[PDB]
Amino acid sequence: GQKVHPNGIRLGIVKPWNSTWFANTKEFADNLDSDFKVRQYLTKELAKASVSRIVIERPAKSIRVTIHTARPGIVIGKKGEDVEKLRKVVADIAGVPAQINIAEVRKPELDAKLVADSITSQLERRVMFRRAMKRAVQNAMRLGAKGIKVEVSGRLGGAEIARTEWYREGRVPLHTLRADIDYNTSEAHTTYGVIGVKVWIFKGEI
RNA sequence: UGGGGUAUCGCCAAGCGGUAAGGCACCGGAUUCUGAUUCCGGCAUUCCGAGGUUCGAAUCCUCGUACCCCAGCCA
RNA sequence: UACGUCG
RNA sequence: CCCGCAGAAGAAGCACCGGCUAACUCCGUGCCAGCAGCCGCGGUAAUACGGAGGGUGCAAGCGUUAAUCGGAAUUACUGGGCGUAAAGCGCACGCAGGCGGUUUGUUAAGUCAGAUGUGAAAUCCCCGGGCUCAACCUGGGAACUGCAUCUGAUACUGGCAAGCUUGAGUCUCGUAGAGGGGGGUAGAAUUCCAGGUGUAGCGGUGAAAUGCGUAGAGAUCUGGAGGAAUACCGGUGGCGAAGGCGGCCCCCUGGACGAAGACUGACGCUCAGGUGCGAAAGCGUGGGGAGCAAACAGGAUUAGAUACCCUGGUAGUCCACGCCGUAAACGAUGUCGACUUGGAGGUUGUGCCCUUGAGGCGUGGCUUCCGGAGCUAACGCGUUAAGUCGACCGCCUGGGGAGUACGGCCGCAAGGUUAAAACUCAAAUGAAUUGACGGGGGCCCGCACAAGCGGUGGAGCAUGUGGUUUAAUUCGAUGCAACGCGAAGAACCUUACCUGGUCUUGACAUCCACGGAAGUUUUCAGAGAUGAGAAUGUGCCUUCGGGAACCGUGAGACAGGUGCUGCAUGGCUGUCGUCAGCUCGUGUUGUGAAAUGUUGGGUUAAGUCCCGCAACGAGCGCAACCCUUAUCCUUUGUUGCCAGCGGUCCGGCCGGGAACUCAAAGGAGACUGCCAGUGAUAAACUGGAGGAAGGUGGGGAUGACGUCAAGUCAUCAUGGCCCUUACGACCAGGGCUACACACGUGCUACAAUGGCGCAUACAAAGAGAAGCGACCUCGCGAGAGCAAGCGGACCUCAUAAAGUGCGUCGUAGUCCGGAUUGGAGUCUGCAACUCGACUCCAUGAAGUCGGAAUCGCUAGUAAUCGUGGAUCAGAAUGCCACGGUGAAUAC
Repeated sequence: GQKVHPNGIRLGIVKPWNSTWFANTKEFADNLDSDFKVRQYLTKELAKASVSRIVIERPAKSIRVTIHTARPGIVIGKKGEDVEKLRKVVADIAGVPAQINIAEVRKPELDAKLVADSITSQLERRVMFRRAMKRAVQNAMRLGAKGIKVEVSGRLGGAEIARTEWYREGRVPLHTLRADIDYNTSEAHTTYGVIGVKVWIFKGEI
């Protein structure tokens, strides 16, 4: 087990943080756990909506949750009853007056959360993994994407030993720190157990 | 049955009446991935059992035990 | 295990 | 056989389903039961076992077994092989056998053509015919591949007769040669013997010892004897059928090759049995015996050493005659002949040309190296074939058993030769590829070794582990990469363990139905929760049947599990290793596994970079981008700073100043950029200047493809299995702290480079509200009381300590060392007995520099000195950080 998380080593360099509140030591743990609850809830209740990121920020006793998603229409719905329902329950969880926004992730096959969730969904619909991976690399390289690597792992095809079998195309410069590597990871709970899907997407060199 | 010999650390084997020496083993450490080899340290038998002489017995004397050797013949 | 492919 | 009757009515199994081989899942079993033709399945999710569902193949059959042929070109006549897979006799001579150049004539035996007789019938085959069809029966033909006789043909083969020269042989003349046998001789050297000189070692080895030596060795000189071998020439040189043959000379003798010419005229090639020759060792008889040397003996080495090494040493090696009859007797390649591109040599002839020299042009014989086509599994062979053919011989038929046993023949014997079987395995083998490995080779690196400094192993204690104990001593981690590791902190809690007491839809969920707002202070029993009471209950809506929140009660569906499996998993981690590597696309090469690229010449920290190159490019990695540190500039200047000012309670203390330290943001800076030299004028290297810094400046982060079925199911998630009045839950007490022992990692020591007392100087980095907690008072002290200030460059923790200056101690188990133990306390916490931390008084072990062994470090490093933080109510000698002083050494 030996590679650094390629989001974490780029946190001040190119990648931003998904939480951008300041807090002293008295409420740092409380704000942090409140963020675990709103991302847990808001991740479970938008499983069909293809959600990429949820960014929390707290401007002066009020949360401001931004849902980067690929299907904004299914998040908002017929006149946005679903949004006001979500800020009602996020205001229930965080205990502050909640705002909520939706940012449309166009080009959803270049986002690693959406790619890993895609391949994970296909693996738990019992399709063969080489199609899922290989299709994901092809259609991601089709639109921009100066590199992509996907990597499934663990008891693939229902075996009794676990393999990995990664694929990559293009250039994925993972030790370069100015590389805009969009990396994310999902787990596929199949009837044989968990299958881990990692995906790195190299977008640009700065 | 008689004569001679032996009995001393777990094993083989030195001990001169005032102290128990050697090797193998065993115990601890080290070398080594681990074991053997190796290296460094240790321990250890109040001496077959009983009685006696002596200031003092593994040592000397007597008896018993256990095991060896030699003889047990001429008719 | 284990390699059998589409609008 | 035909017609009528009644009604789908009387009528489907067997094998197989992992691959071969058509046809798949579930359940049971868990290296068992069992299956199987071969490969092989079965040790918990088995398409292979047993059952079921489903399917597949055949069908009044279907499977198994036995037997034959096929596949099997694995006995090869069609139709195989033999350098290395099994297989070329050790080499020749040669009989019987097989084969035989060229021309003409005759024959016509083989060969061919036709005819005749026969080749029984049935059967097979073809065209028809009859049973409703088919099987079956049957008509006619074809066929029976043969044999015999007669008639012809005469190209090939054979017979016969005659020839001919291109095959084979004879003669003439020379050439080279370690060809053979017999005889003689010569020179160096070794050993021995006799003698001279001379004196303390010689010999031997990795080191030694045995051995020889003051009875005079070894060294050295002279004389002698004897035996064997023949330096230099000496050469992938020569000769020989092969084995083999090495001074020089003589005698007897075999073959080869060349030049011109003559002669014979197919006299040739191969060869089973047969015969001969046949290294070395060995055997017999008789000699010889210097060296060397099986056996043997001694010395060593070693765990042992019947060995390698040393010192001796007999058979043997040498000669004569006889035997044996074999070798990796090997070009692992039978003999003879023919044809098929080349190059460089060697050796031995011969012809021609100015031989104008150690030349030029040819033509033979033998031989070496490399290569073309071709062949070959590949490796390689390649006009001396393993190419393209012909003749004859020998041999092979999976590995082992076994070239063995029995029998025969041979042999003095040792043994040789010929040559099986039972049984057993599903491989054995060849060549080549990728890797790994090597006590193989070349180049290169790292505190790897070396050069040093300080440790560990010895002592006491701390902490972890193994073991032992226990009611339990919870579980996990175990070479490196487990062992102050998970645990950044076990009194209760944590806690998972043990002993008891208890609960069962539950401590934690969601959904019901009923009742009641919840909540708040009380008392009794017991270890807590269960029970008994008093107030408060309406927090807002409901054609009232209820809903918001919370608590009891009842059934459940469930909840719960730190239970098992890290060898079913994810995620996260260690490690080789921050080692420089790991690959891919397209192209090409190879039958192919694969190769190339990626290797080679340099260079680099680096598959770094240049150059070359059947490669051209690309990716992950290296480098850079990131953080920090080292210098300067700009901005802002509080709480931070004080150079110049003013006075000053002399303290940045105040007014004030924004220069400086500093703070933090933004820039500059270092890139082999410049110079000289060396280098493929290339990469680069070495040196120099400037500069705070010089060549990835220092440090960190960053850890490629993969390896260890490495670690974790106990952080979490998770497949399957398992418990679900219990393996779940609550509680109190205990344990995780036990202690004959052993190991790991640390701390403190053994002191004078120090101990103690007094004074005194210089830090950095941090933390802080249920917190850090000044000042002041009390206490010897740990601390206590009152209590400012500070959520913080402002206040507090908080005095840095080693250092320095004085005094003392004086080499003592001591004024070292502090363990251990008694007493007295402080704090935290419901609670310090098991089982805290600290203080005071007293006690004052072991220990005087640590055996074998072992570890860390290359410069602000090691060493040494303190300070802070996380976890935490309290508990660090650990961990993570911070600064002070500050080395040695690298050939």
